[PDB]
Amino acid sequence: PQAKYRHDYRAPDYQITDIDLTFDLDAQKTVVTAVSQAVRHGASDAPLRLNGEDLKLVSVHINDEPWTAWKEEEGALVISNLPERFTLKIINEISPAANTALEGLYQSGDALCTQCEAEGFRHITYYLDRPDVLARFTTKIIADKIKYPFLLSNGNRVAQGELENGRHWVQWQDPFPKPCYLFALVAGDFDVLRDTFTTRSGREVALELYVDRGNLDRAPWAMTSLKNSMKWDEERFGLEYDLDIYMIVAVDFFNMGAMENKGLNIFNSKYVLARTDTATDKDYLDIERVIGHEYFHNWTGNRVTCRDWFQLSLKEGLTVFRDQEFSSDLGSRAVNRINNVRTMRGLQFAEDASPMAHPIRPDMVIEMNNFYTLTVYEKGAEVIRMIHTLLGEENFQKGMQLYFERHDGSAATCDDFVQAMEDASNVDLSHFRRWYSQSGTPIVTVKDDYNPETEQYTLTISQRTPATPDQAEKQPLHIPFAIELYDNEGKVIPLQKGGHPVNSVLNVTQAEQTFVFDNVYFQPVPALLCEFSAPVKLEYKWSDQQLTFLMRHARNDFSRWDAAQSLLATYIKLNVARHQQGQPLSLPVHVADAFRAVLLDEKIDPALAAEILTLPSVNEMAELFDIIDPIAIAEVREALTRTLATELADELLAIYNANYQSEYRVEHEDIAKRTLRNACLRFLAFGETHLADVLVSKQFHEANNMTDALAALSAAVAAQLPCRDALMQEYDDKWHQNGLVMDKWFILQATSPAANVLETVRGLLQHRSFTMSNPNRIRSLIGAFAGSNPAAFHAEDGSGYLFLVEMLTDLNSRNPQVASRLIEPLIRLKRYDAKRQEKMRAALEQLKGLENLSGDLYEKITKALA
Ligand code: NA
Ligand code: NA
Ligand code: NA
Ligand code: NA
Ligand SMILES: [Zn+2]
Repeated sequence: PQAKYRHDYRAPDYQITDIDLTFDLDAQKTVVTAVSQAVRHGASDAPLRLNGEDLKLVSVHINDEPWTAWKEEEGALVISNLPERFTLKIINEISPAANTALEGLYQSGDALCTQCEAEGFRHITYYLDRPDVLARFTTKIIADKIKYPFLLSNGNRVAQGELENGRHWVQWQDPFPKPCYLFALVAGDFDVLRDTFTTRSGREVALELYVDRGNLDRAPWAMTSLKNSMKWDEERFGLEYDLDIYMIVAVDFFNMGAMENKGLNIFNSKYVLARTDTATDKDYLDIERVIGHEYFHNWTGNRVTCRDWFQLSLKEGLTVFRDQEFSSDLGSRAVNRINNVRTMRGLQFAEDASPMAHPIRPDMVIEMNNFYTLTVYEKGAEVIRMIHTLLGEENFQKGMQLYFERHDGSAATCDDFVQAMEDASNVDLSHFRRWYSQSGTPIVTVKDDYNPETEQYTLTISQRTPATPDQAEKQPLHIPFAIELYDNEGKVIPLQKGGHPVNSVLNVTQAEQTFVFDNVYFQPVPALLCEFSAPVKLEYKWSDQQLTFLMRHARNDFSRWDAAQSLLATYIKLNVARHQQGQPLSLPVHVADAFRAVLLDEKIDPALAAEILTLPSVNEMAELFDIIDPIAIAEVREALTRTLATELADELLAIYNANYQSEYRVEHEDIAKRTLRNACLRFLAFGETHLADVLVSKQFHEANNMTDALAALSAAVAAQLPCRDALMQEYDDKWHQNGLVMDKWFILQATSPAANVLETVRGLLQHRSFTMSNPNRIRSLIGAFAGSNPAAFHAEDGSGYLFLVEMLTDLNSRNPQVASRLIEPLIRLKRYDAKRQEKMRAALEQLKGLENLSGDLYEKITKALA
């Protein structure tokens, strides 16, 4: 498989303006007829190359004349000797039942449905399967009426008929030109939740949400979220929906989370179905997030699309920013910000330090499905948020407005987006662009000095981005660096210089730079990189007391949490070294004191309290070290949890009981009390054993919702309490016929601290509720083991590596996309010790050797083994 390069982009030799598809649907053999109106822009001797994969070509016509001047190559149909304008007709055959990779047209349970991003449309017919070719689609679908009563595609339903032999047909017309990655088709039998939304402007939009028969009771929260999404995009961005129907379909078998197909979103059902006894607060808020995300794509993705796949972040970074703003506006801004930063530092930093490291705009791709990443998405969003930080909200919106004005109806580039923001705002983003072309995490170093003679405070800030496997050259970035300075009573000291105030977002543009501030009437405590103003690692020599000060006094809740993280980091690193030398936890008293203070602070927002009392994950902790000792990390996390549970036992139990709520609401104040409560429970599970087993058992049984029942079940697993096995059997017994609920249980099983966890996970491959045919199940069991049980995945004997190789040997042939997702923990070998590398290297070489090795895996394996 050969790599493609962004610098090689060039405009297509042909365009397609309109395509009329007829599908004669059957799960064994589907016949596709595709009539495309085409135009040659290039030279007469340039043939038309149509992408296609796994199609059985039946016929080729040009202006109705059967065509003799064409050849099939690997992945293409190359057609010669064409006129300047003409009607291409292709008839071909495909086979949804065979399609286990879940790419193109395929079978989800009894339904048929599509996935065309990034390059799945070429698995349905021969086409210009590149997102700078935009066309007007009409889609005619013919099928068995009993099997497939509902026949859906993008746009509006314009025609319909009955046929002989119990068949019927429906036709759809989507008036907006689109690249083919945005095509969808769905056939099957569903319950439908129908409702409507009226835009600011008076357009009445039919909303229709399709779910498997029996599941209508778990649809209204999605429906409600869609309406909140539409309303918010109006209020915040001035954007209204542009069609008359908005369809969403929930399918069980889906590689991604969900898909923004124009007017017909297809969703993994984990991001639609909720009921208080099946779904946690996290689930409700994730459904809100993803619904919004796909809805926001209607403009930042669909009405403006990507010129080529190297511009993926132009829609995803931006659309992620939008979902984060949505979720933040409607909920707790601070809790969303905190969580998003945990994700950035805890997972994405890891990716930017891996052999898969890339810029948010990649320069080289082998399999474009490997580039739907933490970097492109999350770091992408942080890049958008930096622009926002530099422009302020008003100029940002002006920029948005210019972007649409210039590019509505076409495919654009990341550079285009940046130029609109610059032009609209008059802020120079030349240097800022480097964020799009450079990979890796910059490290910002801050040294400071107070001068009491002159009442001045000097920050000396420097930056470097270490080399990455992909890029030997790095240069300084335009890094927006937000500060606040606190006096000894916790009041903010006005930033100023030479009698004029200074903006608190510093422009750190050079390798090294000094900032001087006047009228600093007291030696300040700084808050640095406020609200994570740039996606960088901060290096500053805090005292413990500067940090607890900030936890007490900082104006922004994020800063208070962030300070706690820095306080902990220090002692997480201490104790990992202590573990390695056979020593127990050490923790100064004043650290535990700081967390007592949080627990008992009467005025603190419980949303914040809960995050501060949520210890960094094992993945977050791992970014504190160049070489990860996954066993030491896991053990220290536990031991820190044990130590705090004992120091703070009385406090924890009190706060636990005080936040009891008899009523369940999906409401932001209730969620926060409940999140704090369950944080308290977690520590208590690691306390006196009998009281632990009682509290946890009790909650499991008394819970009137899944948030509380799972918090308890999860504590029972994590602390290994006597009630564990019995509680896990109750859950299995009650929930085994429900896959999305069981995923929760598989995740617990996979992430268990128990010594025989791998043996359990292997057996669970035969569990009644598991199946290798479903991505959600694969990920909940196998992926969670590999990815979220590092202590066991990295058992010193190599059993984890071997397990994953076995599973990947399957998935490489069955579903390469899920395979590539699952390989990721193996690609990180250079962060582990030599003996572990050698085993992981060997595992990777074994995979490299597989017969039909997928391009999805090849790209990652070869990068890892360089
Ligand atoms: Na076109
Ligand atoms: Na808010
Ligand atoms: Na200093
Ligand atoms: Na990590
Ligand atoms: Zn997206």
